[PDB]
Amino acid sequence: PKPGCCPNVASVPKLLVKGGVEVLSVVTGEDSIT
Amino acid sequence: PKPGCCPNVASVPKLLVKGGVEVLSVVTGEDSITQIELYLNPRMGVNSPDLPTTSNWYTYTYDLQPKGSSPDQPIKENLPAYSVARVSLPMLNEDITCDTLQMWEAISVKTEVVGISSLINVHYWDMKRVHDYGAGIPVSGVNYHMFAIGGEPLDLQGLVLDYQTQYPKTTNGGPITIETVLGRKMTPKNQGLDPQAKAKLDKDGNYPIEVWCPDPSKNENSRYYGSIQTGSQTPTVLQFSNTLTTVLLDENGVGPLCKGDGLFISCADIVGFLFKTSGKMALHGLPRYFNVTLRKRWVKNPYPVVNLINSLFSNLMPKVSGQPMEGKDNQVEEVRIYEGSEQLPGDPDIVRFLDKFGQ
Amino acid sequence: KNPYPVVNLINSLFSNLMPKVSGQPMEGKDNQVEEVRIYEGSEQLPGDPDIVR
Amino acid sequence: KNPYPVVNLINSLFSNLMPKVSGQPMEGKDNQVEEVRIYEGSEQLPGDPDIVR
Repeated sequence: PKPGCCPNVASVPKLLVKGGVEVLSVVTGEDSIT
Repeated sequence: PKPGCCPNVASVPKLLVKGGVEVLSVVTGEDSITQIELYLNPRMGVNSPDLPTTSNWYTYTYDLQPKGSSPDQPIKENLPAYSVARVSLPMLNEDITCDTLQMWEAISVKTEVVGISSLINVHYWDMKRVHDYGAGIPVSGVNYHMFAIGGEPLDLQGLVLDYQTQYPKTTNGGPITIETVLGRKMTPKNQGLDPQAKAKLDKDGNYPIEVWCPDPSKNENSRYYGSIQTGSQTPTVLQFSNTLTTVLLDENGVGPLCKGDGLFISCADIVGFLFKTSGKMALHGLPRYFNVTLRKRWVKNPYPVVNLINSLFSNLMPKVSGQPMEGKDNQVEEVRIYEGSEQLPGDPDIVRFLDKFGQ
Repeated sequence: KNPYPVVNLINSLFSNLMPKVSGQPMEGKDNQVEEVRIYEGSEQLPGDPDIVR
Repeated sequence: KNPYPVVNLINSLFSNLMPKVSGQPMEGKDNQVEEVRIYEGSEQLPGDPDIVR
């Protein structure tokens, strides 16, 4: 977990579900992107 | 005087109101216990004791015999059926600051069959004897029991013993089967179970026993206890008592919440054949007692009340047919959900299942 | 960042560790799994457990 | 922000909470309600009670 001994990457919005139609039922946070 | 001289008497929760149906209009405190009890007559093809042409065989069936010529056509009152009730529950005070409200919750249903000592009625002018100059053989054979309490009506996986049967068409209130709940011809898939045949139960004597069992898949809000003991001349057994209490509480302490303040009681107690002396046979149900002990407890409402009422006004909420975007064989391919943020994955097309790498 | 864990990945290749079966279809179009729910955390008690979204 | 007040909206929907009755016409062209006043507060005594504001 040492920052000076391990490289860092950019910040990208996290995938949470990828699938069919029946995954719109997922309870998300206050600020999501669908 | 002081409690040291007067003898101490142990406390019991006192009885406030006792009486018929119109007790339930009373307003209680925050914490109270209602102990509503009820029975129901078993609908057995012969629904009511008032038709004079068919009233002698109430809570029986007719000559329930095999036809012998393919296919069969059973009569509306030849095949047995369930029975369902609904006691009405009062309004009770809600809240709006915490979006919480009260609902009735059953905790321990008590039950007993009230017609059980009528089974030893051996003397009867049609019971088939065991031998010459004998007594008739008493009522036995096919035994079946299923009672169900719950806030929603209990639902069912419809599976018939053979798809070749032709139950009568329900122009009037008639026997609703898997033929008339979908409209197609009864395919031979329905001898095994089938997921697209899931009817609900909302009529008396119109959803037969011989076409389905209660579904164990969708009934999470209604518990049910069932049994079977079948065979031609097998002895039935039944124990009835006044000191059994079946606790209804789930793994997480919740109960069977009354959904729309309904307390659907659903039962069927078909037990035994009585042998007619000509050789005919007939199924005979017995009426079931209940004792539900509803208790008030708090809950948070599932739905927002604001967006819910907007669905009724057609100028405000439109609904079109269009092309199918839901269900089976629809035209929506991929749905993503992006929440939060993290480090960059290896590709934006991560496959999650383990096995599909060789395909 | 590495998308796939290397340890679960190598179990997928052998027929001993990841047994494949010509079984009844539980993944696909005609499959028979009816209601798969997943729980997480804790919250207040909802009104009816068959929440129609 | 919800523009429609829900308490002003939900009463208009039920037949029992808001009864609609097929009476005689009290609004429109043939209104039989003839004159309606309204009083708010109390000022000093006006010139004649036949005055109209």
